Amino acid sequence: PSVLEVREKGYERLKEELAKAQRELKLKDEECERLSKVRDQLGQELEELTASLFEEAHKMVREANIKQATAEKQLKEAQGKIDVLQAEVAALKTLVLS
Amino acid sequence: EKGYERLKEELAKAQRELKLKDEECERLSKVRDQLGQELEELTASLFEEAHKMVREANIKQATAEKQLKEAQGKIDVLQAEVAALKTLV
Amino acid sequence: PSVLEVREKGYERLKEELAKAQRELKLKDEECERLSKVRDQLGQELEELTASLFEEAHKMVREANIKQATAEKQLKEAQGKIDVLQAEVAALKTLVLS
Amino acid sequence: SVLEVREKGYERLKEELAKAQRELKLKDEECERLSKVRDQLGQELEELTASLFEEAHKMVREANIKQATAEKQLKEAQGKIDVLQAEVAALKTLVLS
Repeated sequence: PSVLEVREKGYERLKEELAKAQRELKLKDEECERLSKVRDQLGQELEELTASLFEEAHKMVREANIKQATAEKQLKEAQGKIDVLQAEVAALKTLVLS
Repeated sequence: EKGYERLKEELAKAQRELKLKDEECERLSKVRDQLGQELEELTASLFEEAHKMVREANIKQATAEKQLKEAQGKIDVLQAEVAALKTLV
Repeated sequence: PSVLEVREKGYERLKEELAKAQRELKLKDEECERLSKVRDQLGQELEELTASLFEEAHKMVREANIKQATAEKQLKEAQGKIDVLQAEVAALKTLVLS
Repeated sequence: SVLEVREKGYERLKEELAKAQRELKLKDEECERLSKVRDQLGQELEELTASLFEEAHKMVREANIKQATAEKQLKEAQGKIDVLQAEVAALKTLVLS
């Protein structure tokens, strides 16, 4: 009797709730897709920035090595000049002290 | 250097948000599945009820038709007796 | 080569493995979407078939009720005719008795 | 045989739907597995990246230190050259006096 009417009402009601859940799930899925694409773009940008930072570090190391090598070569020349000047200094001091 | 840490934190935040909404989507999917199963069981019950209604309606129809046939046979007998009695008169 | 060209090899190796996992995951996701659409189409078709079966059931019930009602009305007519014929049988029996 | 016909078609389509459901569930589990693998690889790449940054900073600092040392020793050598040249000028001024 009335239980059958509650059964048909429950059938159409449950069908409508199922459709509503489908709509909500589809909408939130699309939102998840948007956020996933945003996440991928941010990841790629961070990837490029990371590579750029690594290259920049290597470049700075190379430049420091170049300046170091220049300073060391100029140091060798300066040491030879120091040896010459010290020999001439010893000669002059020995000449004065007589 | 500032851009690296900022962008990194933004990426981590986007990861957290995406994970949250994904888990919510999974919850809604499970709810949807439960509703579908409930509709399946209710549908089966409704089919059993429908078969019951068809069988009962067919039974009642057969009963009414049978009683009509019996009444028609009785009419035939009574008409034969009426014809015989009128032939007697 | 140094740290740059060694950690570049390892870094790019792990990076490529991650890219491979991402591509495979995307492919399987797309297949899940296709199969999900197939499932939805089959479900909707099952809904239509179910509705058709219910409508057919109600139609058969209605037709059976119609035939039953016709048989009952004709039964009432038959009962009245039986009453008339029985009255005529008793009356003619009384006439022949006299 | 009405019920057998409608039951046959209904159960046929229902069984096809069940098959689609099983396939979808299997592929979903596969997607979850692949997602976990992807996450593990991503975390490993994060840790490796941090290590690479620490090592890179180490290399930059050490290279700058070595450059500063060589330049400082060069400055000391230049100062010593200036001192020795002043001593040569003074001594030659004494000899020429």
